[PDB]
Amino acid sequence: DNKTRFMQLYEQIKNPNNGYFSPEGIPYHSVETLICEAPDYGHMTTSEAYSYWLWLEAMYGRYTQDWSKLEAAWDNMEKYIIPVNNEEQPTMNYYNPSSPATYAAEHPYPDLYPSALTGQYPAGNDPLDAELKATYGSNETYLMHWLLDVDNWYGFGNLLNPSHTAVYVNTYQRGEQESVWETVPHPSQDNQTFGKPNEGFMSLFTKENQAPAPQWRYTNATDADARAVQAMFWARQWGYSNTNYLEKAKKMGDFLRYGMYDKYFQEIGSAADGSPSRGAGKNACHYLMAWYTAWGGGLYANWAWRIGASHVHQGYQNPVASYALSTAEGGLIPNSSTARSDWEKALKRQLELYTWLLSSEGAVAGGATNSWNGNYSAYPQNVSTFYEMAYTEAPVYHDPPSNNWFGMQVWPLERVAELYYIFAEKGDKSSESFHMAKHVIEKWIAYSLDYVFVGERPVTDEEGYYLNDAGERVLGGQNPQIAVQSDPGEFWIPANLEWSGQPDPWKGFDSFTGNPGLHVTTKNPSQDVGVLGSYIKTLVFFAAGTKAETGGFTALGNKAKNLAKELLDAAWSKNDGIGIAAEEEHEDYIRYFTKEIYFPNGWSGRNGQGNTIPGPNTVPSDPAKGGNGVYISHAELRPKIKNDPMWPYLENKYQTSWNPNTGKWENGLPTFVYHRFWSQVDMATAYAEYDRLIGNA
Ligand SMILES: OC[C@H]1O[C@@H](O[C@H]2[C@H](O)[C@@H](O)[C@H](O[C@H]3[C@H](O)[C@@H](O)[C@H](O[C@H]4[C@H](O)[C@@H](O)[C@H](O)O[C@@H]4CO)O[C@@H]3CO)O[C@@H]2CO)[C@H](O)[C@@H](O)[C@@H]1O
Ligand SMILES: OC[C@H]1O[C@@H](O[C@H]2[C@H](O)[C@@H](O)[C@H](O)O[C@@H]2CO)[C@H](O)[C@@H](O)[C@@H]1O
Ligand SMILES: [Ca+2]
Repeated sequence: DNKTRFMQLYEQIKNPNNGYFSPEGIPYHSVETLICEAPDYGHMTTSEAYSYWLWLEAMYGRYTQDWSKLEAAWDNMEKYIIPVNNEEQPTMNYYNPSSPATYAAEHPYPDLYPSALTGQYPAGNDPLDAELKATYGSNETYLMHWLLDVDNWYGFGNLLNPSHTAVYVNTYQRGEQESVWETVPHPSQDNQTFGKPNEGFMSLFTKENQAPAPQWRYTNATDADARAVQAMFWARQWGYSNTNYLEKAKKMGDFLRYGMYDKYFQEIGSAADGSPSRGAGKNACHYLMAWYTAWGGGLYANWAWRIGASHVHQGYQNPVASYALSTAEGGLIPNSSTARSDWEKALKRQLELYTWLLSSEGAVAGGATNSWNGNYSAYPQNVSTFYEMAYTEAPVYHDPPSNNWFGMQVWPLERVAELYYIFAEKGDKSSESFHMAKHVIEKWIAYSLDYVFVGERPVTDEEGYYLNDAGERVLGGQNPQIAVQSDPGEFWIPANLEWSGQPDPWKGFDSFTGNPGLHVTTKNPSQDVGVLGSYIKTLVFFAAGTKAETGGFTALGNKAKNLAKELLDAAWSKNDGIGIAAEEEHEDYIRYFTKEIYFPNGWSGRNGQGNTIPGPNTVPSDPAKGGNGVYISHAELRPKIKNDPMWPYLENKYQTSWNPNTGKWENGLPTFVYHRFWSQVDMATAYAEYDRLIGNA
């Protein structure tokens, strides 16, 4: 019974004995501590985790009409991860929207940081600051910072909220090649008690004529605040009506418009020729969710700044949130003058983006940028464009390429499927937006069905390629034949994509005739339960949408709902009492041992435990990467990780299995079972939404 399964999994997630939450009531990234993949420690947490917590409590409210849990989750989010009687953005009022920030270039290796604050390109004007002040009386940013150190494992302490154990921390600072393995974690509120004397951590990342001042700064993740809005959209659809909290979700959707702006508010398209123009009015708005917005200031401090982001990843867009923020049906139109219009344009533009990126096979390709190379380089000749933004197959990050993970298929396509259903349910079956959502989800669903297996396991070679009955690699194509073997009670879902080509230039939906030069190979079957739970919701919302549109399930809708039912049954067999549990192998945990964390020469500082970094065990940086410094490895930067209960296993596996000459694990791979918060919520909400939308059909 899928309602009972939802409630059982809910109970497991909320059970204090299972370890998903800290003593402060904050959800961790994962129950387990030794994990490194986006946060670099399992008891960090993310705005992502909070947004999933809201989604979980909204579904609990639907069944029980007990909305006190959703409100407690919102309160806890606001207390610990939205930095709004403690002033956590203490100089935001000094922000100058006519000069929002000082330009610095991004660089292709972390080696090349700190980046000079040259001001080479004057920032354009910020058209939101005045409206937001008019609406709220303050420009204090109501968005989640993306990263907390929940247990104060890094030891920085919480500068601006003394009673909290959880600390605002950040990591990524140094461009497209700085993987999770390559950062230097640092406090968001840096008064220079840690880092380099009289400088803090700032001088790893930016250079000025003079030592940096103490400063605070935050960065959101736009997909997380949008998911929070998506959860509140659903809560209201399911009966929630407390205006005190709905107004907070509106305010978050209002400030989330900062993720619609070019990084330095340069006019969209203006640097196609390598020479940007400072934006004016709303002409630096691209009406998409770019990777972040960030804001910061001094800690006699009298200055503050904001940046949008120029790089857009399709997997961050949330059309349900955009619908929620632009329509009376959605109920969360923000109070600022132009917020409704902005989100209305954004919803349409997001659907155009997905159509533009729809590959020949059916997966959606990466995204687009207004700042080629992160320094407003001229666009390569013949690069495909979308509203004068240049196609990028790997938005923002190249290590690993950010659209190679299949999780960035199910996460956005789940929302496109939701919107398809939402449009059809109210009787919109003919708008251009409906037609784009419908086309994208139909094609994607049909794509995905070739690569997801239940009760059987696909045949693959050692590099992860699916094989056909002749033992040939399945390299995309429309009608792949994949050899299978029996695997009762198991499921297999891709983890990886390999891209080639580009979409045709976008000239509007009326001109769209496919992307026959854009191809993808799907590979690396996995048992990722989080990707699975997102996929099952995608199947269920798509199926429900075909019924709301046509009056019954289509042939493809039937396939989708039937596969969802079987996947939910197979996954339930893997519940271990803490969560849906599957082994996973980690090739990449060799990077717990690699000397690849860059520090500039001459830079020495104090970490949060008082330990000197980088310390003595350095090697020089790669000259080919243009730096002038050194590398250390993970546990040299983070010596506490050697005390983890799983560290001996991992270290012994490295010393007995890793072959440096071949670059391969030859006596077993590092193998883990993780209970990630977001993954367990994706699963739980899949049981619930199958119950709601398919029921006994
Ligand atoms: O020049 C003005 C101003 O710049 C400040 O430096 C900025 C950088 O310009 C900016 O690129 C950098 O952005 C980081 C961000 O801080 C990280 O939080 C973010 O991490 C992402 C992560 O990549 C995702 O995997 C995860 O999902 O979400 C987080 C949140 O989005 O990565 C981006 C880069 O990709 O942030 C700096 C601010 O901290 C200077 O510090 C300042 O002095 C200048 O005045
Ligand atoms: O950065 C995207 C997303 O990654 C999640 O970790 C993924 C990882 O990127 C993928 O390589 C591995 O195979 O699967 C894990 C678990 O799904 C991470 O948990 C998210 O926080 C993060 O947003
Ligand atoms: Ca790298």
